[PDB]
Amino acid sequence: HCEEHLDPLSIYCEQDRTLVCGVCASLGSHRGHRLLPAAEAQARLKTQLPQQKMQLQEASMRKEKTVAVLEHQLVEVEETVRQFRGAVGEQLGKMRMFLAALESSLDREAERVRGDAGVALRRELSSLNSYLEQLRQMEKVLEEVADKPQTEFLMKFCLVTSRLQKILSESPPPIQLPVISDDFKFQVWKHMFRHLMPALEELTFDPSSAHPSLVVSSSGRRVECSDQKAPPAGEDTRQFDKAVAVVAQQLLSQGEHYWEVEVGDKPRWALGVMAADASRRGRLHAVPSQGLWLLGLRDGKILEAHVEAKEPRALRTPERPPARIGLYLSFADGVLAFYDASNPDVLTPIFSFHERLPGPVYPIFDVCWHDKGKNAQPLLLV
Amino acid sequence: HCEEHLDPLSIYCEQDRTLVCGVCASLGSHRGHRLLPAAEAQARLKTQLPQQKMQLQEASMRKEKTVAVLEHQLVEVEETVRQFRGAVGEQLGKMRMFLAALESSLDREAERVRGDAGVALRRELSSLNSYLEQLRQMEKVLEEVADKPQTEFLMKFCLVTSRLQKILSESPPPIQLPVISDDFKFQVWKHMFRHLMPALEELTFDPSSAHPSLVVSSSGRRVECSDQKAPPAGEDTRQFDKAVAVVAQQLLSQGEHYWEVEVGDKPRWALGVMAADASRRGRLHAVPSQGLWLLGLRDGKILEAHVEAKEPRALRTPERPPARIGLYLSFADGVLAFYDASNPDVLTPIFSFHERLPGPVYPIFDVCWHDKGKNAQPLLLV
Ligand SMILES: [Zn+2]
Ligand SMILES: [Zn+2]
Repeated sequence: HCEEHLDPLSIYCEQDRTLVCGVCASLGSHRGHRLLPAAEAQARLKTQLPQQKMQLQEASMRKEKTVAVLEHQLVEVEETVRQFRGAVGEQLGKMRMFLAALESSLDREAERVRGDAGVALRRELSSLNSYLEQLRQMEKVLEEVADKPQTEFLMKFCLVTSRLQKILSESPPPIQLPVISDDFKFQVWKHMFRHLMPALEELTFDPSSAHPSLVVSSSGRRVECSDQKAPPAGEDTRQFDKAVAVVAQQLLSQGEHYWEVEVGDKPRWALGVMAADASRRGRLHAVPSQGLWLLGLRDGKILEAHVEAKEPRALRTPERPPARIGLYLSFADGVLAFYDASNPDVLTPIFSFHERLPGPVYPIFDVCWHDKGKNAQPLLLV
Repeated sequence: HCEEHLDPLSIYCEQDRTLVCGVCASLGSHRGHRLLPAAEAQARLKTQLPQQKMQLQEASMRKEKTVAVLEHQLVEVEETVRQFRGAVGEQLGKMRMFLAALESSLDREAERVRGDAGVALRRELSSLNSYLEQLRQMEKVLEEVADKPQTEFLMKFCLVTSRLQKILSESPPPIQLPVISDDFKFQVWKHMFRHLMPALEELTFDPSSAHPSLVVSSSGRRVECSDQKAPPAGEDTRQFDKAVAVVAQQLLSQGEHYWEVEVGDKPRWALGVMAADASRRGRLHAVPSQGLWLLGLRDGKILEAHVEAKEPRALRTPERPPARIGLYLSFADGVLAFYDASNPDVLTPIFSFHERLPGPVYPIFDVCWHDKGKNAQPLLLV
């Protein structure tokens, strides 16, 4: 084991990790190193077995945990991708099925209209064929009895004249046709925008946080005003004392929601959202610092937005005041957008919000003064 | 034939158009019925046989005309309904296929991102599996060979420790893709609106209708402005001699067309259309009496629409001046609509018209004065 001394190696050296023999351990690479009796070295390196064992166990457990974490990340990426697939598929199939259903319904309606028109015009065709047959019969009777004996002619003259006069009073005078248009692109685009809104969140009013000026009925969907006094309020933060406003029964914190409100003949009103952690009683201002976001319309032509400032902002309204407004709320983007829902098939934008939200929020509605007699117009909520 | 006068009928009675006898017309049923004899009256009132024949022929011809009208109405309504069915179905299947294409493109993008993340995480997983195999091998070798004879045990202890120290050189570092949103549908809607416009009619310019003050080149596809003296013009009705304007070679009168134009750095310019059945030469204004609709930009930030009035309507201008505008022309609805084409994938409406449908129209484009030195800004055309 030595190649130099014609004798093998028999002594190990730990601090140089090298095997040697007596001659090499006498002159050269080793004389007094961490040589071994095997006894001192065995005891000294075996006493520290649990240290290395514990380090190995630490490394093994840590790397197993790392493997599990990475596998969990892989699974979570798979879940995210699959959820993305499903959500995109549903949100595009909504429009796909809407367009397909509309096309199929219109095609079936056109087929039914074609059948009805064919039936009517075939009835008219049968009537006209009968009329032509009667005319030919009368002509042949005339040409056959015009040269009969005098007695038969004098017997039949009046009769034939009366028959002609009677049969000359059964005849239909015949523009009554179905219509088509070229604005299909714009109408389909706008109606698709309309039908892409989420479901109408069925909101009902909440009287526990309302002012006793307005009155609510119709299964919590209708609210109007009266002309009678309300007893005074007490001491409670959740009761509205300054503004004549109300919030809804529902409390939304995640997802997507949308609802249309028809105001009808009421000239002055306002809508918006209010944070649940905000003040309901006491002096209140149109400040989002109090968690209130508002948008109001008065006089039928004066629209105003109360953004966070000491000044409202007006907008142009058409000569005919629209009476139905749709609100869309998204908690993900935190966007509350307004659209003109007075047209049942087309919406026109009005206003929108883009902020961060405390969460959650109540949809708040505020009526203007009762006008003392004439503001009995109802307020609906779909 | 009388039961009272023992005589048959021999006298005609005009007020009753009936043959009677004399006695009843003397003391009875025809006291004053203005009697007639029967032979002369029979022949004289019989003279109108060809009259009845001609009336019967007239009625037959009128009802035959009615039959022809009904048949033509049936066939033409059927053809109109079938053509509308086919056109609407195909032009909505167009949107269906567009939605499918967008969904497939997004699916391919998601698949590519998932594949890249999976490749990275699988490389890391394979590395960690190899590391775990090494750890298990080391642990099992130690716990199985820890009880060998002392010579081999002390020979292998150091080796194993050094192997652990060598393999203790692997520090573990311990993917990014978008998720669904609520404006995802709206963005898809906007891209659908952008890409749903009809095909870009590949129209080229006609140099026979340009003023030689500014320069036109590239086979009638490029036109820009210089600051140079202009040679005098010639004689042509379709060629602008007073104003530095140009029209297109093609002349279209039915259907739907759309095109985007980039204006770049030029601050003042104007575009529009001119009716072909109107006056063509001389200085012309945006008057539908001459079938002219215009739209201009000045000061680089002041956009204006030239509707039919004695004033260029000063539309509201955005904070960012757009440098690419798309124009859509529909002859059916007679609509000239403007859109913001600065976004290469989404267009936003600006204005529209609903007016006279003269037919056909020349697309007219007018550049302002060369300003003699500073109006060297180019004019692009996409
Ligand atoms: Zn030796
Ligand atoms: Zn008689």
